[PDB]
Amino acid sequence: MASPAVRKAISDAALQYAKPEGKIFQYGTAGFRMKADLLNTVVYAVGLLATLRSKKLSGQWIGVMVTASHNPAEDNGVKLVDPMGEMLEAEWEAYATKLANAPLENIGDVYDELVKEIDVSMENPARVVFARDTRASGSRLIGVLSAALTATEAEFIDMKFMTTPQLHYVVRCKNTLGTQYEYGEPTEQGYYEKLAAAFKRVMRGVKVKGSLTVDCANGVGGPKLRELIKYLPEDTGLDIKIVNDDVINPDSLNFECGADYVKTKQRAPPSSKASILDRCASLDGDADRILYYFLDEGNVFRLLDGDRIATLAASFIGDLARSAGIAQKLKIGVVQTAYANGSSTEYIEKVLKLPSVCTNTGVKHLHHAAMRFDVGVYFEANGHGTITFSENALKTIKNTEPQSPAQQRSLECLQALTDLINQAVGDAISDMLLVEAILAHKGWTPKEWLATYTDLPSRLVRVEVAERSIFKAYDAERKLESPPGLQAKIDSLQSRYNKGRSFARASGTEDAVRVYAEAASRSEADDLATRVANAVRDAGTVKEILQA
Ligand SMILES: [Mg+2]
Repeated sequence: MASPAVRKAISDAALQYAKPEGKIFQYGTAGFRMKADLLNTVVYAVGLLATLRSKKLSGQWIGVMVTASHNPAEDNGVKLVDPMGEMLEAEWEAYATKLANAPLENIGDVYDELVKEIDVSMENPARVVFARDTRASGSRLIGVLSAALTATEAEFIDMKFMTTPQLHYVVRCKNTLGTQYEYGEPTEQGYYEKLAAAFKRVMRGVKVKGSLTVDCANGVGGPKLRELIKYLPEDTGLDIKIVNDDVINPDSLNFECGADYVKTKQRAPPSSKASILDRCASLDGDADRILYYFLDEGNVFRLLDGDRIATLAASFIGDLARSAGIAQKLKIGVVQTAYANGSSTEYIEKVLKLPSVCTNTGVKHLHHAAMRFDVGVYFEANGHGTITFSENALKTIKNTEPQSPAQQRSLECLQALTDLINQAVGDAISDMLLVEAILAHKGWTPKEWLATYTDLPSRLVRVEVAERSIFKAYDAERKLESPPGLQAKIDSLQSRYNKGRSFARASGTEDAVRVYAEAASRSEADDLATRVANAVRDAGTVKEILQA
């Protein structure tokens, strides 16, 4: 219910900036994200929101990450991170949005509106940690953020340049020190030591073969990976070659590299100098996504995307849980979207003998569902993912008495994985260490990993429609309620093709629907995708009103 000097300082500091034309803002997944010259007042609003989130939650540290991830050099973005390093509570997105869309002259009053609607205790100082990627606009935007935090009399720490996962790491640590489940030392240094020490344990008595060439998107992941390498152990046989670390030139960020580029264009970066069979990976620009790839013997680009990594991780955890003797005690499952290749799902259920849960798209539904297992593996094709360990999981690992040196070795190994794998957020660097460790333990070349199952040919298409809003989905977005008859037709179309599977869903932003289709052969997959694409387009063109 306070205060006068704060209201004044808020509206005064706001008067430094101006709202772009008639821009309407929305805090989506990953927050606000757009052209960097539209972003001053938006980041201001988030500085203000952050103050309120911290105070509502007893002065716990709340994080802000300034990044636009995959996006080109001239975008930026801003998102809040909650106390345990988790993504901002779904219902607080709407507050961010209310603040962003306010006229500036009124922003001090909308702040008051919120301290009353949210019911915040003003005893506590707000505490916020922030960091940014390598973008040119970062410095200016950090100044905007800092003017907001100052007007609110928050305590803040500028953690400088970090990957997104490092900023989730810090937040969680700061809020867990003194606790029973201390996540680590809340510094970049502590992040490195924790990864190093865990990698070391997982790697006991085994060796990585051949080098790893890591495309770092010319992003913050590049210098952080290099810094991490200084902390890693010596006789693991890890040999990381860093490429695309041109962080000094903002124009280079995500320019024809790394992860998003490789995944969506399904080819290596054009600048790549890797040879035949060289094991490779691409990080995205804020290093929360990764994928693997290689040129095979005949010189063909071979992608190993998020789903590939998911089945790799699930195979490894499954084998370890069994030999640790806890596989019957613990619920272990893979969480996927409907975008997952059918062959990947088949491998999990038939060969790994583990549940798969199809859930709605968006890390939120994926994480929430992975937390229903004791050991929940989720990746998206795009390279975002992690493994979640429940308290039960940690406890039964920590407490079970082993009946053999193999059983003990597996339990130790499993314990280490728990500290290696980022629990707050999908972490490209952590995931990298994971994949390398697993390949070492299995003795697998990239080609043996690819050979594990064969993807059904698939095709994704973007279908423009009149109104995105008439396409209403359910059952992990695999079925349409609306418009009438479309599902019946999708059902019939997929039946005509060997192992034929297709589904269409709205994008949620555009006036477009996405069609996914897969089948036994290329021509089938393409034809099915086109047929569903035409039906979608047909049901999505304005009906047309008759006369007399
Ligand atoms: Mg990212």
